[PDB]
Amino acid sequence: TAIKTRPVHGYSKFLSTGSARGSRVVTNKEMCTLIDSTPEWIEQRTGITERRWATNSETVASMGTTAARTALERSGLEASQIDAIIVATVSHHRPSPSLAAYIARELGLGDAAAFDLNGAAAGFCYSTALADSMIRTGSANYVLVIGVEKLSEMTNLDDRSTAFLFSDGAGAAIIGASDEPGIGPVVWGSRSDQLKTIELEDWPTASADPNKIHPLIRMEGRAVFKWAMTDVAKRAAEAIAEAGITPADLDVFIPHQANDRITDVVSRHLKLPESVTVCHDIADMGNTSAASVPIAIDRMLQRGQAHSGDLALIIGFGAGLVYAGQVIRLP
Amino acid sequence: TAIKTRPVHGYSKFLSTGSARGSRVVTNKEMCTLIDSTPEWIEQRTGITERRWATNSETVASMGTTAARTALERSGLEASQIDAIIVATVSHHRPSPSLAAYIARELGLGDAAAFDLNGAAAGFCYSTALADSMIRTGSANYVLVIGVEKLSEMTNLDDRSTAFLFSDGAGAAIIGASDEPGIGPVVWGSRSDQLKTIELEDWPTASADPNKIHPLIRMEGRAVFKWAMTDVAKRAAEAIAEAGITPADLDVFIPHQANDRITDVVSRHLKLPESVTVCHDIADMGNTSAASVPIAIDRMLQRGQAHSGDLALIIGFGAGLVYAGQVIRLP
Ligand SMILES: [K+]
Ligand SMILES: [K+]
Ligand SMILES: [K+]
Ligand SMILES: [K+]
Ligand SMILES: [K+]
Ligand SMILES: [K+]
Repeated sequence: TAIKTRPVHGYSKFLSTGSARGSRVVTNKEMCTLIDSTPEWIEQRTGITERRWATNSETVASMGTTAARTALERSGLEASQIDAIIVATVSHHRPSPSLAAYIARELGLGDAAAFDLNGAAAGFCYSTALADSMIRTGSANYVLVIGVEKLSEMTNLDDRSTAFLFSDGAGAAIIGASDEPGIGPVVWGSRSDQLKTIELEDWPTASADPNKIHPLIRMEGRAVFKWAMTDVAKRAAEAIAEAGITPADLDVFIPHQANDRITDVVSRHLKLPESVTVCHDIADMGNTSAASVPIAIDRMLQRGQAHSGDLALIIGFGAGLVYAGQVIRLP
Repeated sequence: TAIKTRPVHGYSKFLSTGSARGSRVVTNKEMCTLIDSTPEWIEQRTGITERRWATNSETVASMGTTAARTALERSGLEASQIDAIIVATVSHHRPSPSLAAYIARELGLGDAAAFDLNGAAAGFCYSTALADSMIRTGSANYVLVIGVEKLSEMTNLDDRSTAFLFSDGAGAAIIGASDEPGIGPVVWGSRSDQLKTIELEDWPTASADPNKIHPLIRMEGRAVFKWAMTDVAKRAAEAIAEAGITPADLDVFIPHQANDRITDVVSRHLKLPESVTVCHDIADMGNTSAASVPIAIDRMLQRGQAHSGDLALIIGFGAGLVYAGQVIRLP
């Protein structure tokens, strides 16, 4: 007895974006009263001058819902037409149900496939690749993809090497079917023999500690930069090639905003010409993990650094170690 | 300027399975020293006579790895050929890196795409559909899918309406490219307006509580039953239809093992003939959430209740509410 399948038919494309950063502006000046560091060391080492933190009223569910509502309104779709929602996060601290289910309820989605994905800072790029595959194999038609984090809660203010890095926010995109390729092939993988490079504390350990609520982020920044400069840069070049273009065909490069030095060294490895606009939004954003790429897409489009129809290389890389990147056409 | 996508070819199929449950046998007799119930009542309500809990040395990482090692050995692949690992769980209580990354490191995987998926008890069927889509669109070739849970840590022994339900274990499967379809179209979705039916506590709440380590499961079982009988049964019928077969063409029916009465009403709604073997392994399994379906597949194959080449409808359903099911050919 044979099993019938749906065809692989057509492609997919971004239809719209939206973002909702944390509302609290934390300058390096204010940061240096919370940690022992200086504002010009921070800016020198990372390019960060300020970052956004969520207030106590901005949860990953409310930020994710806000970003998604903006994407929905801009897409011209009705909420009833969304039939998949994917949320990339490490900040949904409830085991079950998923943050996708909570956001689906706020939006009043109907019969939508709904799941959370944990791909660390690569999660939005992981989720984009999946959305494209789902649409092309007919298991979804309009996919809401959200990267959302609230890293301030897990930031170690006694760790001067990392306290100044992390920020809070959501970015969202709606992906739909397309006659022409709008999402190029994903180049993704992992380096799990390097797992100890970025590790968060486990919740049972935090829970037993009477002096803390949340687990803390730990990061070996020098190992991270070496990996980003060496191996991630090569995966980015592969993602461009798999899309059937050269670096000079790109209009914009939007890496995960981990460090200005990382962004710069990958740009040079790719030998990007002056015509390629490179995202340096880390300046007022810091590191928002899986929310980094979709926030930056939205904001670059908003300020005219990027335009509809531009080709953008997006790539995320983070704890695991994991990575994922692809070329997309901006909506 | 255009971009391209990877050449599409073929389908996918299960190559092997493996499973590893917790070693601690908790009979209904022992359960009724912990809660105010009787073994007769538990069995009449659910069909459970015993369940497995993990010992303190059995973690989701160690059980997940053991199940995966068994599946890997049975498949005839080298570990180095796995290029995606998907872990479906609500029991990985570390924000980052993912459980997929920890297990990838234990197995010595190389450059494999690696992510955790939260689809509640539907998680294995969600991950199966994604693996199939990934393979068919060329982003992976051999996908390791693991459903693993340690729900005993989140079981409320003061809640006699749920404490007898939950269990611990891992089930694993390796999925690979195929010339003919081994996995039918997914039928999946959610009913997020019913979210309040199953909610686990937030980790920050558990962390703040001086007398608690883990958050606890809360469940409205009778709302779950009404939903499973009336709505999930219809989705099960659709997944059979989508595969181009009738219920009589099935060899096996393997729903998520949540309640024997749920299994039976869905069987009768589908009008399964006598030749269809129905999984009722809840009898000594209990409810192992996303691990339920891959453990049942593996154990049914082991005891000769199911056979290589059988057509099986697998369906998962859980908190969200979410569901996912498909017809597969057993390895
Ligand atoms: K979670
Ligand atoms: K605590
Ligand atoms: K450090
Ligand atoms: K987790
Ligand atoms: K606690
Ligand atoms: K109850």
